[PDB]
Amino acid sequence: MKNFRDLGGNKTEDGRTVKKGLFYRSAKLSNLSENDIKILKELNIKYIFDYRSDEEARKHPSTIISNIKNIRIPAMRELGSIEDMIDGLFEKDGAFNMLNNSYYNLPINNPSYKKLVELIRDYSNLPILNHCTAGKDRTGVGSAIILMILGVSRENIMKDYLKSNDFADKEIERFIEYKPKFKDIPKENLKYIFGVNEEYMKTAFRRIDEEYISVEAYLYGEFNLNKEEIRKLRNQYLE
Repeated sequence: MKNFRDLGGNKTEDGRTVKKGLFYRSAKLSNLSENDIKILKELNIKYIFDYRSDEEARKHPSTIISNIKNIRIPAMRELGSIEDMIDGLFEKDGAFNMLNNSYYNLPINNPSYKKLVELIRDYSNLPILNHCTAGKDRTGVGSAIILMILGVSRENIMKDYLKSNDFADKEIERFIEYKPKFKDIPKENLKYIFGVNEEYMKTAFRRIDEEYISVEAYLYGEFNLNKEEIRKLRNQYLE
């Protein structure tokens, strides 16, 4: 179980803290050990929410856990090598620009995030775990939206988002073992592929700010979360 964390402990702008044990995020949950399963059961997780595409899920199906229900809704539309991403990385159509463009599309009219928000609107559905492949991009924006609902600042959303780079560092070392010819590529260049960067999340924020005058307007327009409903959720989920 990789890139795994509880969103609890994050501070909100009104001074409270997110309760522990309600909202988790991770990378994919294929080939879980019996002990990984014990962990998730001990956390009393009720739903695992999966952002991956049909083909991603077919190639890496999630391990079955008794008493935990899996919900998968692709957060991106579905119609090369990591090596292909590396050499064109910063070109006009390269991987940095393409990943940036994906973040531009993620926050608006997203059927996956709409279902995620519907789930977390009712305390009886919690705890939940949300994940994608690496737990950094689709999971990054989905977890950011949960934190927006809870009232966490953009600065602290960014801090949680960038925590994915610890896993990225491990994944970079694993990749260089697979392809030693890239052993001298700057590691922070490989981090644009295997990890995350402030510009990606800033692009998601930029899309929100172009469409809506405030985060509150965004949550109301996209998820029908009016102010009193946000107040109620914060009173339930913050301490």
